[PDB]
Amino acid sequence: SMEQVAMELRLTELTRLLRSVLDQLQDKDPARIFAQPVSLKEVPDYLDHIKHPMDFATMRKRLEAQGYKNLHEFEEDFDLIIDNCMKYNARDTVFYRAAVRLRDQGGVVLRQARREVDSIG
Ligand code: NA
Repeated sequence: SMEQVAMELRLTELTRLLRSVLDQLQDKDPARIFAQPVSLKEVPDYLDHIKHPMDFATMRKRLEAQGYKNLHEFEEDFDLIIDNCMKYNARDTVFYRAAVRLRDQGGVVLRQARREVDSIG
């Protein structure tokens, strides 16, 4: 059908919008603390602490696989990155501090992406 193509044209555009958004969020992590999943060889107990690990490369794989049906699902993943870090790491650590900053700085980016997704449909 033509209605399944028109969907795929939009999903593809949403994928294209969210790609831009992803790039901007990750620019707020110049230390690349959140770039890759937490190493299970280096932090073997990690899964005892964090049940849903998330990172930017894992969001990217999903994104290029058009796995985000909407902004909300994308935001959920971004929030996991931050919330996982803020649980696993104590307050006086470079990691916890890096998440606070990414949260604060990503907020502005997500604010505008909400309005753009509503605006463009
Ligand atoms: Na903690």
